[PDB]
Amino acid sequence: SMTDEYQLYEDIGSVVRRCVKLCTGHEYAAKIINTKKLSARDHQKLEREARICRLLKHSNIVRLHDSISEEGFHYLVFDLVTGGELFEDIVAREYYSEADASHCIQQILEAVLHCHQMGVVHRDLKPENLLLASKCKGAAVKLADFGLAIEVQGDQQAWFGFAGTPGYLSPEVLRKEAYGKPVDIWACGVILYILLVGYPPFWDEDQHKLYQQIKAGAYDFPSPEWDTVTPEAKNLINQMLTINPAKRITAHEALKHPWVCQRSTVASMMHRQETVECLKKFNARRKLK
Ligand SMILES: CNc1cc(Nc2cc(C3CC3)[nH]n2)nc(Nc2ccc(CC#N)cc2)n1
Repeated sequence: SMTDEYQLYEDIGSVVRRCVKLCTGHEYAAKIINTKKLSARDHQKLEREARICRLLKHSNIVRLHDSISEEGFHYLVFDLVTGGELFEDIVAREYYSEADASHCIQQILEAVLHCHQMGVVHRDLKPENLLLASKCKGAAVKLADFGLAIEVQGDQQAWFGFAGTPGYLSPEVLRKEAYGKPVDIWACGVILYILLVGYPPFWDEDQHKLYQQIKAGAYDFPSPEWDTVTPEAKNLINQMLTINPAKRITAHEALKHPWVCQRSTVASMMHRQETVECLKKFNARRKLK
């Protein structure tokens, strides 16, 4: 079926291959899941991801086109978005300000709010899952990869397990405590910090040491580079990177923050060349692991 209706080409970003639907000619992105030796637990996980990806239709989340079960393999076929990773586009721009970073985080927070309204916690918000719709200027930021996503019942929090990328892990996950939606907003804080200065709030070559920093919530806003960053941006990072998840800002409240919703008057329009140059180094460091 899928082997008669599509043609598969190169691996994108399970394997994820760019494909073309033969009858229409349009391009897609197929997540190819080998299901021959799958434990019962993992069949439920894959059913769940498919179900999550069908449920979530939003301007800023990559859309599922189809879900195709075959012998040995399952295919989740998504719309192809062709603008690449957000962070790789930012380093290529002539102008980059807080206003631009506010615009990105706004779109990301709209994606996260929608997941959270639908009962979905992504659990692996990181740069590689933030894609641009196209190479056109002002292309939407789109959230990808719900591989690690879970379904929650309302605001019911629980220990769902370790999942996610070290630098973006929340304190409550690292303390092996009950968590839920707030872990996504922590990750969004970490992304926002990198979006403003081009390096992470938490870093250590030793990861046990990194996890201690995160559990402590020990970041700061060093001079000189944070000296020019508006206090309203720093305020928002502080509300997202709050260690107590009950006190942490929600996606709904974060979108009502003035730096996000009154960007044209609150966020700095000043070019931040040093950010762009740190991002370049950041991007280089990550594509080496
Ligand atoms: C040009 N640069 C790109 C393009 C691209 N195209 C995509 C991917 C998708 C859905 C995620 C399957 N739609 N369009 N994906 C990526 N990265 C990427 C990120 C996550 C995944 C895994 C998932 N889900 C696969 C690829 N980098």
